[PDB]
Amino acid sequence: DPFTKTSLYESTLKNQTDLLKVTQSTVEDFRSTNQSFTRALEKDIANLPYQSLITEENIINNVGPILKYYRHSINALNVYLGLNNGKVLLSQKSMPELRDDLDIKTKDWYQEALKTNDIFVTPAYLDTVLKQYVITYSKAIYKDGKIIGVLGVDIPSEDLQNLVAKTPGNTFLFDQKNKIFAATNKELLNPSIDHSPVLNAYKLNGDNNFFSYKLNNEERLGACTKVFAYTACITESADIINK
Ligand SMILES: N[C@@H](Cc1ccccc1)C(=O)O
Ligand SMILES: [Cl-]
Repeated sequence: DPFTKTSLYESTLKNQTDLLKVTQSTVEDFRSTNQSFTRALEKDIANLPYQSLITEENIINNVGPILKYYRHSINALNVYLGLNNGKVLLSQKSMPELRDDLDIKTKDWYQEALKTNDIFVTPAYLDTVLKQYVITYSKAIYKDGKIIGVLGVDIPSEDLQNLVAKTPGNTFLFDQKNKIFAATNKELLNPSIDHSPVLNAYKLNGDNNFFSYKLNNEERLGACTKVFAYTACITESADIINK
């Protein structure tokens, strides 16, 4: 009876929407926690006297311990401060050293931090120091309007993947390039899987709008929404309304 089918559709739409939102919140909370951490670190560095900032040896001895404590506190992969002379004070998982051989001005995390007064968040990429995929939070640190350097904080992208995977629902994230990034169902990360139907249904319907689509001649229901540069989606079988 159409009344009963409508009731099932509305119920499942509510559940799946709710679960999509949980995945959205997971991504949001991950980012905001790492931004707050980065901002705190910025503040602690900039609150040092200038004397503690204006020689490289003072950077090593005064900023180094701060990088290291902060790194430990959140279990970050790397925490670093890059200077306009090309040197970088690097605290890496494994005494922070001032490294001259790391080409920092070619890095997006460095370049882009100088172009905004906000924290800059990179897409995930392979860290060259420890060769893990990371999300980098970078921030140009200023004291009295004077640049000190660019702070960077590397968090393993696996951390976010793991958080998403734990969420209820058949939820998943695409990155910026509409490549699959995270999923509750590990099998969805099989890289040969096409996601055109979901993506095309999302493009036709827009954020948070529940849609029907087909997989192997069978009906499925889903919704997607933008979360930062990611696309979060949920999908389920349509059996709940049909059977
Ligand atoms: N994850 C950073 C690590 C790094 C810091 C400082 C200099 C060089 C590299 C990167 O790969 O760019
Ligand atoms: Cl993030």
